[PDB]
Amino acid sequence: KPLEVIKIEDGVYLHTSFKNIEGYGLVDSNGLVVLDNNQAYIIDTPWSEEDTKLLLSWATDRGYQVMASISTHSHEDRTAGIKLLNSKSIPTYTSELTKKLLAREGKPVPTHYFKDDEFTLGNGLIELYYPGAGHTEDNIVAWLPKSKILFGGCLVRSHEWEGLGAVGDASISSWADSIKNIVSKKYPIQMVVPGHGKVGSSDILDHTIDLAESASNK
Amino acid sequence: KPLEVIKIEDGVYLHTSFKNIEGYGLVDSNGLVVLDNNQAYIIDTPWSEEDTKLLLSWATDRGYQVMASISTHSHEDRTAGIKLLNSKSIPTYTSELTKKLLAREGKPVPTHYFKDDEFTLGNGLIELYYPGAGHTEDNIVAWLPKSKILFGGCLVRSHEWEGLGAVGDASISSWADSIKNIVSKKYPIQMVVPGHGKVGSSDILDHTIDLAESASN
Ligand SMILES: [Zn+2]
Ligand SMILES: [Zn+2]
Ligand SMILES: [Zn+2]
Ligand SMILES: [Zn+2]
Repeated sequence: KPLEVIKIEDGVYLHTSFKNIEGYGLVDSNGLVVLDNNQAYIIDTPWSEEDTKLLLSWATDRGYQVMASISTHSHEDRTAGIKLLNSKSIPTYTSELTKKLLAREGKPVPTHYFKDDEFTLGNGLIELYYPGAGHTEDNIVAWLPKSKILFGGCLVRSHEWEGLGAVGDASISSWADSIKNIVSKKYPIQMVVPGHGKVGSSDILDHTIDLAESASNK
Repeated sequence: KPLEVIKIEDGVYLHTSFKNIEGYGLVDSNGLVVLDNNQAYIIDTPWSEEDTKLLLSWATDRGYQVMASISTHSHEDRTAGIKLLNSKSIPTYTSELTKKLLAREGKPVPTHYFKDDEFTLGNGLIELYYPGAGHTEDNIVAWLPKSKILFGGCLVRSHEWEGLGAVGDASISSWADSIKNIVSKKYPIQMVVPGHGKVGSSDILDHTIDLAESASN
């Protein structure tokens, strides 16, 4: 099934892509579009180039100018659309580490990157933070101060999951500490958006800590 | 992780391959190798070409001759290795319907196929039956008379699963009836092997009926 885009706050839209795995069935994958007047910013690409094309069309058919994307780690469900955005001369961003992981794997790289543990896209609109390793070594989160939405990406687990998911690239014994670093930011979080699953409240962070500590102890 | 092969009965081996799905994690997929002396028959290929190569090496390193594979529906977890086996001149089989679905999807096709609802491979070694639509329109099962094992493939669900799984290609309202067609064969089933998850007893058939009927509603 094709990309879905739904409004979740003023100037903030959830975009969701779908993929099938034989045996299990459909899995969903989330990113955001954030609007600033008529400027649009993409937080994580859709899971495929085709779905990325649909997202770009969503924006441009509304008269929005897509200013940039940021991807929150190197995996395909965050970065599949980087190549397409590059081809359209739309600035693409990741952390330095994410960029160099992509380069090492021979994948398309973003045209821009940031070096610090903190950075902003859209001149303050979107605050990025690297809290430490968890789902992957490079996962970052995004804080949207106006809508009070924390985009946790795949570092956070929604309530519908009772496991950490794909952990081949994970640092399980570091994961709880990394969530605690997010909590220490003292963001006035009203909503947390996971990379997979339904939007929830700040208790998603507590749930993720539980899952990480349980897995660590095994 | 790589292919795993483990003995589940004299002359019957479970092969399991793994694929990662971002968001969910590790998923497993099962097939069988069935031996007649040193002649080996593969029920469903592994989930990738690479794991299929490992399965062939497993067999030949043991001095087995791989006679044929049979795939129990068109999906990639059943058929990923057909191309490789074709390239090695190892006969590959599906039902006629499964072959035609593969062709229509532009996927590699088997070199052999059977036309009726029943077919036997080896010398009475493996009995194939098409019970009707369920997981997919083309799903078949394989019955092993000697070991009394039913390979139900992805038409049956293991007890550790709470749902039917991927139903995009399914006929949910037909699924329970199709299981009942299997039951009507009155096979003296002592073990059921699912396409995904742990091997169990014949009660896997009842469990699958329960899931199908619940979903039908
Ligand atoms: Zn990931
Ligand atoms: Zn993800
Ligand atoms: Zn299937
Ligand atoms: Zn399957």
